[PDB]
Amino acid sequence: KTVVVTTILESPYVMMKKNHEMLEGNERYEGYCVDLAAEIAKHCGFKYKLTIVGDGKYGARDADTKIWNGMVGELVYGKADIAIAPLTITLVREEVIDFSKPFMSLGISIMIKKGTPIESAEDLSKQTEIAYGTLDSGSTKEFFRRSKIAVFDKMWTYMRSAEPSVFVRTTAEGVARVRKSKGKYAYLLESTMNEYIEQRKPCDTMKVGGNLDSKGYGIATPKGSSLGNAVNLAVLKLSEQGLLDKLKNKWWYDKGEC
Amino acid sequence: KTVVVTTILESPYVMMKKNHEMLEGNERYEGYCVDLAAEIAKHCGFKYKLTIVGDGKYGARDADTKIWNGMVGELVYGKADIAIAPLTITLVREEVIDFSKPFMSLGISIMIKKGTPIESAEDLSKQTEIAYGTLDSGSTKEFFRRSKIAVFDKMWTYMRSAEPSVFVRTTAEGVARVRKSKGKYAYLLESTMNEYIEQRKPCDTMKVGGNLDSKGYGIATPKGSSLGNAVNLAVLKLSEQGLLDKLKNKWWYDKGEC
Amino acid sequence: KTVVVTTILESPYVMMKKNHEMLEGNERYEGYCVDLAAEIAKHCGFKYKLTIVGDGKYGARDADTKIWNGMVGELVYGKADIAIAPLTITLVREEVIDFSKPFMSLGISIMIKKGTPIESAEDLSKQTEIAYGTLDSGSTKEFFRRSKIAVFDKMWTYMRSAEPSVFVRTTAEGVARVRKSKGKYAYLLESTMNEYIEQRKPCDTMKVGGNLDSKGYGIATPKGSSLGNAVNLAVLKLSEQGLLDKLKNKWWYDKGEC
Ligand SMILES: NS(=O)(=O)c1cc2c(cc1Cl)NCNS2(=O)=O
Ligand SMILES: NS(=O)(=O)c1cc2c(cc1Cl)NCNS2(=O)=O
Ligand SMILES: NS(=O)(=O)c1cc2c(cc1Cl)NCNS2(=O)=O
Ligand SMILES: N[C@@H](CCC(=O)O)C(=O)O
Ligand SMILES: N[C@@H](CCC(=O)O)C(=O)O
Ligand SMILES: N[C@@H](CCC(=O)O)C(=O)O
Ligand SMILES: [Zn+2]
Ligand SMILES: [Zn+2]
Ligand SMILES: [Zn+2]
Repeated sequence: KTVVVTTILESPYVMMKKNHEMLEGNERYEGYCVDLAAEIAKHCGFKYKLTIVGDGKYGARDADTKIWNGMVGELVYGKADIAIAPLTITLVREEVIDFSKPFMSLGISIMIKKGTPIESAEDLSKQTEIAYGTLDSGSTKEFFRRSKIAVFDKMWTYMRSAEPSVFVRTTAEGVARVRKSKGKYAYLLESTMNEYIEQRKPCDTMKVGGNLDSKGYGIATPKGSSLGNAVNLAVLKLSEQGLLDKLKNKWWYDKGEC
Repeated sequence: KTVVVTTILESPYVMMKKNHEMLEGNERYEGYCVDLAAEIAKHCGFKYKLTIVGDGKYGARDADTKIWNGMVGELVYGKADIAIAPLTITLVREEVIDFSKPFMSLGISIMIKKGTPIESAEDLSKQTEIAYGTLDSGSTKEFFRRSKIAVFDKMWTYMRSAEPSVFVRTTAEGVARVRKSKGKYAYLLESTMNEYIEQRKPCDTMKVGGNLDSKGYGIATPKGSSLGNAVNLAVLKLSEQGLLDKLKNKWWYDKGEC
Repeated sequence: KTVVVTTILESPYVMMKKNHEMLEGNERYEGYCVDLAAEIAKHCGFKYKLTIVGDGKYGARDADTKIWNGMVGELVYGKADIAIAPLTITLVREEVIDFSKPFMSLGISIMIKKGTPIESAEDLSKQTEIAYGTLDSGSTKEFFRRSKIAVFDKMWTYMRSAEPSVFVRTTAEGVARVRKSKGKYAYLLESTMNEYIEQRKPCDTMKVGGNLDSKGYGIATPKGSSLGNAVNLAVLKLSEQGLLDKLKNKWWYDKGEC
């Protein structure tokens, strides 16, 4: 049985090859998570098919219908065997799906346009001239919605009722907004994506401050799935052999344009 | 039924209180893991007894007999219900015990006496005047033993054969050897412990270079244990609520002496 | 009865003619082995149908299931009557299928990006900056796995545990890997394929050093198949009539682009 892999188009984890339409199957895609999937499958001894999640979301539970969307939804409702993506390990997700040990570490961070008068979250919360927001339907938004820490609680109170909305549908949208807002918009996003963008032309954004928190991306499988064990062991093995470090360098830094 | 907790005396995770002589049971101890254990037991709803692992080791497998020692052995042979300590999540351990999601990140790092002409692992490998080693029966030693990476491979070849031994029984002994070697001994140990010691009198050691790898500490339980599920969720909860960050600051930086 | 010929897409042995993807039967393909199959069929007096091996592999035996894949498997399990491809004559294969006398000689050799500081296998083995690998599921990989020769043994020890995998799925993937790795990847492959690629645009690769061994390609038929005798006699006749040399010139050197 070919394993169905749900993933998401997010640079540099999964990207369309410049010549996608003249290629087929897995060959259309490239990136950190494409390289990671290849190995995981090799070490676990399975065949797979990469598929981009339909709604383009990571995964959240609708408060009304209680239905899970995104990659999480694909696993919960039996559409996918495994998720290989920058999917954050969280308590609410861990209750409905299984995660491997983290294959990459990260934290919520601040992306600003270079020269923006902001050095930290506390700085953001103490002012109003500079707008700020997060990705919609992600772990970053939930972190702010749920936090009991004063600075973050305050930031959430502003963001949830700010208008027009400070939330974006895609990371790309968030970055575009920072770049076009002449320093009047700051974007809250995971450090890994912040670091990648920082190394790309036009080289006009920058990560400021330390991270607001600390967590990991995990490879996800449906609850109680037989894949979980092998996949978890493969991540540990690839970690120890230095593969993850190698892949980070290849897709983030070896490529640097700034 | 009272949960038997195995742990190890390692600053600032688990330390004897100054007035321990006049205290009983769990009260004799303090530190990050002592606080973590309390919250873990609170959220999982159990009573526990802290016990210091007899052989004072983290845990490795004897190549000849194939018996596990240290905290890993205690779990493997049914002498303990759970290990709450700076126990590194690794592939060989994960094959015999269960680990929670990481409660703390770290990497292998170099500790030197201030002023020592060393800036990196690569440096250490290119010279012979300055001896270097690691802790016996730990994940660090195993990291060098199993490493295919050129610089590390070379470092192991030198360590596994040097006389007198460059290996130490405890972290305290390793640190003491740095402090009294007049810069002729550098110690390879985890960045967490390195960073702690760097902030303590006589303030004569230093962490140099970056981390040689990236991994995590997990709470361990015997394979297939019922405790495992509840404990894992508890770690995720404590991470998200920010308690883990609070504990780190309390035990590492709030205390700073240098 | 129409003889079912199993073969594999490998330049310049068998190739899809430009714009023939939709066309019918044998006309679709061109190459050394297409010309060879024609002569063989003529001299043995049979009709045939060319088919491309389903899994795109040459043939190896799964250590776990003990099942043969690729063209070898097609013959072993009765899916095909004969294999006409750059199939290496080896001991493990000769035990389960029959081979004609060789129609072409070759050896394992090194392909590098022009300017790479490597002259020999020994060179490869004494350094770590430049990675190297081979095709998966082929006789080249098995040569290294089995060798008791010091240099090749040392190469296998590195290759079998390197991450990411140094092994490639197809010859084209290995070559693509050499061309894009800026001299950091050397590909081990059979000299005939290496010499072909050397004369093709972009003309940026090179064969270096001598061959590591010496062997031949044979036409393969199922054990005890009647076709065997006549096919073997046919190969010898083609060889003595100079037709194999003619075909070599036509598909390697008459074509040269560099
Ligand atoms: N920087 S990170 O790998 O170490 C990290 C990841 C997770 C935590 C805590 C930390 Cl410091 N909580 C448990 N789940 S998680 O997102 O993998
Ligand atoms: N720096 S760390 O917490 O994030 C980390 C820990 C582990 C990994 C990968 C990373 Cl980046 N592999 C899975 N097991 S582990 O030792 O907890
Ligand atoms: N270089 S050589 O051994 O491979 C070779 C030997 C014979 C041929 C053709 C070649 Cl290229 N004809 C078939 N019988 S043979 O004399 O062993
Ligand atoms: N990695 C996040 C998405 C990005 C973000 O929330 O900033 C998740 O799994 O939901
Ligand atoms: N944390 C390590 C011990 C310290 C070290 O190896 O440096 C372990 O779990 O084995
Ligand atoms: N000719 C080889 C395939 C190519 C290689 O292994 O290098 C074989 O028959 O297996
Ligand atoms: Zn609590
Ligand atoms: Zn035609
Ligand atoms: Zn691998």
